[PDB]
Amino acid sequence: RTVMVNLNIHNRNTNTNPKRSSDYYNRSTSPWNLHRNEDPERYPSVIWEAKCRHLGCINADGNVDYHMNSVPIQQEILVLRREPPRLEKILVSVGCTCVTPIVHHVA
Ligand SMILES: CN1C(=O)[C@@H](NC(=O)[C@@H](NC(=O)c2cc(Cl)c(Cl)[nH]2)C2CCCCC2)COc2ccccc21
Ligand SMILES: [Cl-]
Repeated sequence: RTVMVNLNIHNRNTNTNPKRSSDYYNRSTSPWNLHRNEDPERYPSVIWEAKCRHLGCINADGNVDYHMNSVPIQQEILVLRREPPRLEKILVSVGCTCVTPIVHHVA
């Protein structure tokens, strides 16, 4: 039911320095690696998702504390998918945080 938009530089990645962000977040007690989620039937075709590096959280000494748990923060965002092969909502991991597990550790 919706119409026209211009796909250009104002709606695609122009960040050429991802290491600036990763070096900064690598100082987190719950740091993360990145999954390159590519789907050619989707706009952005590439979505970078956080994958927690550790099961526990990194302490002041540089060691892992297994009393805590590094966990993916989830968010729901909109993506365009090709119609015919349309606006779709998807759940994505946006980063990691350090939590005190109430029941189990998310692995
Ligand atoms: C690591 N990384 C990113 O995250 C990039 N972001 C995106 O390409 C796209 N957003 C994500 O993927 C994203 C959003 C959420 Cl919410 C999660 Cl989760 N993921 C973004 C591009 C611009 C249009 C809208 C989508 C930007 O910097 C980079 C540069 C080079 C290589 C990797 C990265
Ligand atoms: Cl890429």
